[PDB]
Amino acid sequence: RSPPSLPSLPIIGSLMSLVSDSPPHIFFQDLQKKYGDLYSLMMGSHKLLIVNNHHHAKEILIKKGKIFAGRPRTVTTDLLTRDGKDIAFADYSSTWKFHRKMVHGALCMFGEGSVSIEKIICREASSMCEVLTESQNSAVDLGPELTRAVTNVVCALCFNSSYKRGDAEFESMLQYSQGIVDTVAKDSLVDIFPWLQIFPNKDLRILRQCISIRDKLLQKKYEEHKVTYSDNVQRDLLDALLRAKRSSENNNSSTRDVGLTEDHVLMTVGEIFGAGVETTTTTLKWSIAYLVHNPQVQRKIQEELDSKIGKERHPQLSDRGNLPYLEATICEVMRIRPVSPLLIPHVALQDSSVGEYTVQKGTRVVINMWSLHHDEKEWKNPELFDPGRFLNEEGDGLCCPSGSYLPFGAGVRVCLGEALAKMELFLFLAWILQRFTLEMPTGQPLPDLQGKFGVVLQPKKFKVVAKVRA
Amino acid sequence: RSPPSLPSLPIIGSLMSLVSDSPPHIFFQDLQKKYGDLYSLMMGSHKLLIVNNHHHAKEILIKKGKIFAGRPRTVTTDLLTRDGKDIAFADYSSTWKFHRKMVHGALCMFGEGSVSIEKIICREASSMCEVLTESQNLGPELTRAVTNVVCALCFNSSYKRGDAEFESMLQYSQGIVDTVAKDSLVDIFPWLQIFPNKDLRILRQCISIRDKLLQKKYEEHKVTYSDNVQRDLLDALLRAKRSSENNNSSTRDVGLTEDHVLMTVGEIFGAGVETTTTTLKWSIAYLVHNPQVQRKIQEELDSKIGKERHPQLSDRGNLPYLEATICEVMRIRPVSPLLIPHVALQDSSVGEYTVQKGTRVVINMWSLHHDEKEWKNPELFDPGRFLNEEGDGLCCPSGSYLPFGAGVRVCLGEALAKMELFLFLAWILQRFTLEMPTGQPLPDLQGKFGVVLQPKKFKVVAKVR
Ligand code: HEM
Ligand code: HEM
Ligand SMILES: C[C@]12CC[C@H](O)CC1=CC[C@@H]1[C@@H]2CC[C@]2(C)C(c3cccnc3)=CC[C@@H]12
Ligand SMILES: C[C@]12CC[C@H](O)CC1=CC[C@@H]1[C@@H]2CC[C@]2(C)C(c3cccnc3)=CC[C@@H]12
Ligand SMILES: [Cl-]
Repeated sequence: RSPPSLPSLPIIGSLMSLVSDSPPHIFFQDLQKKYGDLYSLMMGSHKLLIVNNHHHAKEILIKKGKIFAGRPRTVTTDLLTRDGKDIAFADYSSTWKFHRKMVHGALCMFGEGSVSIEKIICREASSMCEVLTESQNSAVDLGPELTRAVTNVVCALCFNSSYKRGDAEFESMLQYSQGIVDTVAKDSLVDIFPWLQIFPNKDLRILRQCISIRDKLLQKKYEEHKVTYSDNVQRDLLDALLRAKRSSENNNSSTRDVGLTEDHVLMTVGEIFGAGVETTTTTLKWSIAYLVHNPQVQRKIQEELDSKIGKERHPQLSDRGNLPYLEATICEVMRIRPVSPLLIPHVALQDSSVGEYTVQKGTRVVINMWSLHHDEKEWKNPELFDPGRFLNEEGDGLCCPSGSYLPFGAGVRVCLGEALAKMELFLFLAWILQRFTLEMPTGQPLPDLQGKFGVVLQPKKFKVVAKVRA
Repeated sequence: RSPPSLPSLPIIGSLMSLVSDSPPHIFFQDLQKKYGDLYSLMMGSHKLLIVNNHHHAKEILIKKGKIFAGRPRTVTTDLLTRDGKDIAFADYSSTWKFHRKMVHGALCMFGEGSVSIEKIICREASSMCEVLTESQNLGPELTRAVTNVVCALCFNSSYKRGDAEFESMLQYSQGIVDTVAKDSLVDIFPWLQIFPNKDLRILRQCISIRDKLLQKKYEEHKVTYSDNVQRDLLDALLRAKRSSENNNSSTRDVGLTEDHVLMTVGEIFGAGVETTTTTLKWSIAYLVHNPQVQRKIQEELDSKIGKERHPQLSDRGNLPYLEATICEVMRIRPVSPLLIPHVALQDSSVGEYTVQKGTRVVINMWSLHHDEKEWKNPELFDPGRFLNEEGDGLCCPSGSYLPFGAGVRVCLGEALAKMELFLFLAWILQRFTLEMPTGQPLPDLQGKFGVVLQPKKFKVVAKVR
């Protein structure tokens, strides 16, 4: 009782069956017309299970979470993460669980005396909004001005620093990062046939180059932090990891079987950094896009902000319960352009089963989040940006419209930075829309909504201007 | 400009206008009939503003949260909290912000390496379900299960079944709950603490028991402390206290006195016991009154967890019916029907009416959660209020729903309460059905008003399934 499979050849597998012009997620969606909502294929030696139904997905992620909690190893992700010593791409282990806890706790604990990431997010939203007022005349494209704000929130979190406006070594970070996003967990020949390392591989060479840069900047932050370290303060996530590593070397019963080598410390912090930039910036950019496209959504948000916050005061995180239309718009942005249309593979750790079907140990289960959030059977008009999907009868609050909505995934490997991302999206969006309304420059056209595919689904460059008032 | 007001005399105020056999929350809800959804009174010298409308409540707690973030000083709470060095009754200050964050962090970080508050909740759930598999022959068993969660979180210990220290703490706690933040007369008129007042004698006594037990735990922790471990919330506060003494320049405004550390840990302990136990006891009551709800939870458990493994926290999104049931329990019997006063730190306004600096704004959580304008058949227990159309997931039925409060003074242990309620109810109902001894009637739902509306004891006996 195995699920339908694509045709397989012996070494190759099903690769001859999966050449298309569509991006991998819509391709795997359209394949449901032939193979149903749940089906397998073979990428070289490795068996893939593609999951398009949310009942199956919640069975993978929740019911049988630890079971499908394995991560696959891959040459690109092995390099990115020093052979899986991060959190995503790290195999289900007490090491993975511990590092998740440390990131969680460092976020709860950031800012020593009353100060928190709320302060940092508000500082950076403020600094940005004051550059947008000061350049309403001279257009100035937000996006990079927004990317710096987001990067600074997570930069504060991880290394207790920030990038100056117009900083040289920031744009170098953006550049190497985009290089990594280009070349990592896109299924390429070396990721399918690892022995192709014996030949020259172009994208492996540029990936390795971007990693070298990152590794330089990480080691620089690492050794600085070590010299200036004190037990009286936990400045940032890196201090909390250094404290933990110290305890590991003092032999406490706690952290004895938990990986806290130098590698682990660096990859964890590096990971949170890269995540915090590429995920939140991407999501905000989609927000910006769908707001330019749907100015009646801009206005209804602004009218809400006028009612519950506006004038005399800027939006605070205590306002979180009280701005349901803004909340719903963010839900809808996450739903319509999922940040990862194909989730990282959930590898089967033992033999198990998914809804009537058998699932062989070691199989790579790929949840098709696109198909979950765009299924016409659970979402009406799936290409329509309607924040009302997530509102209650009156607009007093939110309703889950569908069981299929898994914006931060679920279960055991649920997004580590969910709470953070919610703070950033809420605060940045509310701060901007409080004072500004977003428009397209002169009589230019509305942005293209088809996404540059990868590990993250990112939009094509907008160039969008902010004109007061709101 | 000023809101309606009950008649007040000098000195006593509106007392004696407000004599009643009604519980205070209900009494104030019915006064709406004459004064409307928002009205003031005078309790002795101090001005109360009763808020019954969710729009007004949200303006108090959210839109103007920092303005109305003051707490009143009261001779009972003062004794309970060493003159406001805890969190709940601490005045709005950087100290308050800092102790909240500390508690959040210690909760996030609990018990490094192979230990999480999930595993502790699950452990105590297992202990309780082993004892309930002495089937056909509860209450105090669930109380101790709950106590062990917050006991590990705060002190890294536990009460075994039978400990004298455990019953010892339950009785001093009850004495404290029967006396604090009730309008004693000595609270209304603080000067008559120069007389024999027997409610202060019950307090002080219950408090010296408590402080003996805190200082033992504190001195034991001090003598076993290490900088490499962090065992619990108390270690966290000791670490902060040390760094503060070493002139960490950020934790300077904040107070990390011996008193601050003791009042914070003691509060989290008290809170974790009384609030979670009360809410779980109400759950049990309503489940006994509604066994078809029990059955619908049980069939959800079977078809989304199964029978070979026990409930895990990772099932958070996957049991809508049970979570909607918990919402309705929190709705129909608020843990604090009347809430601690939100004192105005400066002159302000609440929906057109003016509000005087110093006035003590009391949110009537009962009237928010039983307003016929916003809830249909408010005394009807129905978890389907919180379900969506297809029952696939949750859905907000009213903006009047504020079970953990909102804004700046929002509940500190909300995350902890949700873990506790979710796991214990799931663990229990996966293996049992709650019936009563067949020669009994369905339990009293009226309950005892104090700082935490607690139901009256009822001797339940859960059958296996
Ligand atoms: C802004 C919107 C975001 C969305 C919609 C989102 C969504 C998700 C999703 C769907 C997953 C996959 C879970 C799985 O494979 O089962 C995930 C994983 C992850 N997210 Fe996010 N995320 C976001 C932001 C962030 C941020 C800001 C961080 C910052 C650190 C972060 C850290 C992670 C990590 C570490 C994982 C891997 C967890 C693990 O393997 O245990 N995410 N996220
Ligand atoms: C089980 C159900 C619980 C409910 C329904 C509940 C509800 C509430 C409410 C309504 C408030 C007042 C919020 C406000 O004034 O805006 C509050 C405050 C508080 N709760 Fe809870 N609570 C629960 C459990 C807990 C637990 C387990 C703790 C454990 C530490 C806790 C600790 C607190 C504290 C410290 C405050 C005071 C916050 C402050 O003054 O800043 N609660 N809770
Ligand atoms: C490659 C990149 C982004 C480019 C950075 O230079 C390196 C990096 C580190 C961790 C990656 C991240 C992209 C998003 C990833 C893949 C992911 C993620 C994806 C979606 C939501 N939340 C988290 C967790 C790890 C994250
Ligand atoms: C008096 C008592 C309960 C009796 C204990 O012996 C001492 C104690 C400590 C703090 C109090 C708590 C009852 C509930 C209180 C009043 C409160 C609370 C109330 C409702 C929801 N969440 C928290 C936080 C402080 C809590
Ligand atoms: Cl949200």
